[PDB]
Formats: sequence, C-alpha cells, structure tokens
Amino acid sequence: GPGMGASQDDYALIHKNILHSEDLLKYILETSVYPREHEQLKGLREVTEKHEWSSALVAADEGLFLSMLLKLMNAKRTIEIGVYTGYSLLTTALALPEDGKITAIDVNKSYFEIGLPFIQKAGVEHKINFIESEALPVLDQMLQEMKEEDLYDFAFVDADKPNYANYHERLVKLVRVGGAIVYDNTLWFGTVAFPEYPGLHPEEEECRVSFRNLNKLLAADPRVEISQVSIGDGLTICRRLY
Amino acid sequence: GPGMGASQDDYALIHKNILHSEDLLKYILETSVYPREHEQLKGLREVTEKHEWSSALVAADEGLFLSMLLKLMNAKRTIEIGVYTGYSLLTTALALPEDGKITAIDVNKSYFEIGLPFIQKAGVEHKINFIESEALPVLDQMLQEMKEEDLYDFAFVDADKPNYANYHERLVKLVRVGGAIVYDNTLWFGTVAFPEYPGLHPEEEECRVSFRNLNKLLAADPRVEISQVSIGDGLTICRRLY
Ligand SMILES: Nc1ncnc2c1ncn2[C@@H]1O[C@H](CSCC[C@H](N)C(=O)O)[C@@H](O)[C@H]1O
Ligand SMILES: Nc1ncnc2c1ncn2[C@@H]1O[C@H](CSCC[C@H](N)C(=O)O)[C@@H](O)[C@H]1O
Ligand SMILES: [Mg+2]
Ligand SMILES: [Mg+2]
Repeated sequence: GPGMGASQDDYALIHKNILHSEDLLKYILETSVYPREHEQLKGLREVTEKHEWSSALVAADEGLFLSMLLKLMNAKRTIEIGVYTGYSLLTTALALPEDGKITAIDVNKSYFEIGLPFIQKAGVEHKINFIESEALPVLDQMLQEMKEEDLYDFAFVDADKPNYANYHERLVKLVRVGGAIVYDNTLWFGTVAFPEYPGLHPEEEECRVSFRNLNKLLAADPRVEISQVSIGDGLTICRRLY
Repeated sequence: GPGMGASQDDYALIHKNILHSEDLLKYILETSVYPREHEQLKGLREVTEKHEWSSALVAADEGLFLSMLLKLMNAKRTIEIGVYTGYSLLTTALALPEDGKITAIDVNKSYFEIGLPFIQKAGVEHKINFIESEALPVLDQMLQEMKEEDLYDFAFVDADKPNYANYHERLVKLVRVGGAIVYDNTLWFGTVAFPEYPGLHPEEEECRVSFRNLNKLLAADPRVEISQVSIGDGLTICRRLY
C-alpha cells in the first residue's frame, strides 16, 4: 500500500536467540569473534546496529564461519543474494584471493551505499559487481547466458526468505558441481520447531512456514548433500552432487 | 572420563544443552540429520547411545557438518584424536575419496571394536589405520618422521579435553598450510561463559577452566585463523596460515 511498511519494531522475534543464554553468545563474540574481526567489519557492524533493519544483519560469529568455509574450499567466484549494508559481502571479499570475483544482488542500493565506504577502505571494492535488482530476474538471465566455465563456487542466500525455494531451483544450476550454497536463517528464531507459533507478525509467520517447507525440501533433494548448522539464526550448507 | 577417570554417572552436565530448546535440537535431527545419516552410522549411534560413556559421542548434526567440511576442502589424508566407538571416524571415512587415509588414535581399542562391525559393513575400514595409544607420544614421534609431502589435510581433536593445548602445539606442525584443525567441545555445555560455575564434578570443572584458557589461546594465535561454531557442544575450526 501507499503507506509505510512493517517496521522491525512490529516484529515479535527480534529479541529471541537460538543459544541457551545471552551470556553464551556474548562469550563467543567477545572471546572468538571481535579479536578476529577486521576493523572495517567492526565499523560496518556498528553503523548497521543503529539502522532501522538491524535485525537482518548477519551474526558476526556466522561471518567468521563463512570466511572459514570460503578459504577452506578455495572459492574464487561467488554470488550473494541479499546484501543489505554489506557485512557478509565484505566478509566474503576479504576472504577471497586478490583475483576473487563476487556478484552481489540487492533491490536496495541505498543499503549497499552504507557499507560501500567500509568496503573501499578495506581495499576490496574491485572484487564486487553490485546489481541493483530483484534477484529472480537476474538469476533467470544467468541461466541463459552463463557457460560451464563461469559457474560459481559459492552462493550465499540471505534475501527475502519466502523466495528461497525459488532461488534454489536456479542456484543448483548456477553453482558448479562440488560447489556450495548457503541458506541463511533456516532455523528462523527457533520457530521452525513448531507447527503453530502464537503472536507472530504475519511477515514472520510467512517465513516460519516457508522455512519448514524449505528444510524438508533440501533434506529430500538428491541433487545436494546438506548440513544444517545451529550458528547465528541457523544456516544450511548445500553441496552440489551432480 | 571415557579414557580414564570418574564414571559418566558422576558428572553433572550430561543432560545440559547449548541450545535453549530441546524441541529445536530434535527438529534439526528429525528434519535434517536422520534422513541423511548413513545406515551404518545409525546403527553405530544406536549402540553407542546405550553405552556407559554415551555423553562423549559426537552429535549427529555435528557429524554431517564435519562431513561437509571434509568434502568442500577436498581432504584426502586426515588424523583423528579420540575415536571412542567410531562415529566421527566412520563419518570421515565415508566422506573421503576411495583412496583416502585416516590415522585414528585412541587409548581404548575396545571402544573402537564396538564400532568396527558398522565400519566394516560400510566398506571403508581399509581407509583407517587405528593406533592404540595415548595421543601425545604418537604426535611426538610423527614430528620426528613427518615429511612435508605427507602433512595432514584435516585433524579432528576430541580426546582428553585438558590436553588440547598440548595437542595444538604438535598439530600446527603436522597439518599442512591451509589445512584444518577442529577442536571438539570448546563450549563445554555452555559453562565456559562463566568465571565460576558451581555444581560440577572436578573433571568437568577442569575442562571448563582448560577450554576457557584454550579459547583465549586460539583467538590470539597468529599461526591460525579460527571460527568457533555453536554446533553440537561447540567446536573451533583452525586453519593453519604458516
Ligand atoms: N527480491 C529480492 N531480490 C534481491 N534482494 C532482496 C529481495 N528482497 C529483499 N532483498 C534484500 O535482501 C536483503 C536481506 S538482509 C541481507 C543481510 C546481509 N547479507 C548481511 O550480511 O547483513 C535486504 O537488503 C533486502 O533489500
Ligand atoms: N590421552 C589420550 N590419548 C588418546 N585417546 C584418549 C586419551 N584420553 C582419552 N582418550 C579417548 O578419547 C575418546 C574421547 S570420546 C571421542 C568421541 C568420538 N570422536 C565420536 O565421534 O563419538 C575416548 O574414546 C577415550 O578413550
Ligand atoms: Mg540472515
Ligand atoms: Mg566431543
């Protein structure tokens, strides 16, 4: 409608955690994450923590885990769907080798412009091709243009959660055999464990439903092998088998 | 501990979880783990769940994650410290290529023999060189014989938890540059988040203190990059930089 959309202040889940206690998550961040966090990632996180959609920001411990995965698999060409202010994007660009290439897709370039100065200061702007667009049309055009030699090593999916199953049908063809697709937020604040969950915002309830469907679909999908990981808000790593 | 020491019934922490919802952990297992668990892994887990040291068994969602890491990094030669009934060992042997090789070290061969029939029926016993011994003498001899061309790609450390920092000093020389060292249980039931934690068996208290010291050590160690991951009982992935 012409009015203002829902704000995260209208959401019921934003103060929820999947870990046992706030103290345990704080321990992980202070002990194992902040001492290992790039100065420009720390700056980007601190600005984003103030932003109207801060609850969408990828967790910082999850960021270091994505970095580790990219380095262990020697990824060099990646795609990111859902950029926001650029925390996972800057994480990825810092992790890739100097000639690494990232295709980054978001509908909102104004969000990306918040993180862009941090990306520039980190020296990794040259690795990023930012596409201001809804992701599905971009992915569908890639299916017509891209050749086998151009396939992606790694995909991070963190945009509009109800569309994940649709993204999957494209990305399992756009990531190479043996490549990885990582879907963020697949435990959705712990709500996926319940067939009914009271008092959610309609937009939060739509994601509870879509993630329960997606988690079943990925578990049954013979094109990939999976690992669901209780880090951050949950993520699911998919490895393409054929 | 399972190696030696007090019995499991003497411990306080065995039923505690790092996730705040038992429903959520069951959801992950029922949705994303059991449908993807090898038949022989299922049988080995079911017998081990009845064993007197069942609390030491690696979590099954953690197992799929270790498998994913091994495949994405194209591991071919690995070392395991702490075998118990062999769940992580079988997971690793199933993940590796057909000519992959595992060095498996445990003080108690009788535990390994509980799992061996499942490993044999899975057809991957041939990848495993089991060494019945304390781990520290084995690693010290390996530093005596190890050639650069034979460095391990991957190490899983899951044995006697107070010795991890000692294991680390050898493993950062026995794993290749860019190889991974994974330390299991680094969140120790969540107790690491507290400077004091009443109500623990003395062996459990010793691990709380040792993991608190280890987590600081790894976060400050310039020889590796790290990611601490809140899966299972917590684990820390280390990547050797030089
Ligand atoms: N259909 C769509 N196509 C592309 N981007 C979309 C989209 N729908 C929503 N988005 C974008 O997806 C982003 C999700 S938040 C992304 C978080 C970010 N990856 C981080 O590391 O913090 C938002 O910026 C939103 O604008
Ligand atoms: N000093 C030591 N050297 C080698 N093994 C040891 C050891 N101290 C204890 N252990 C062994 O380490 C094991 C820890 S439990 C290991 C769990 C196993 N990796 C799994 O996947 O389930 C026990 O079997 C114990 O016997
Ligand atoms: Mg997210
Ligand atoms: Mg363990």
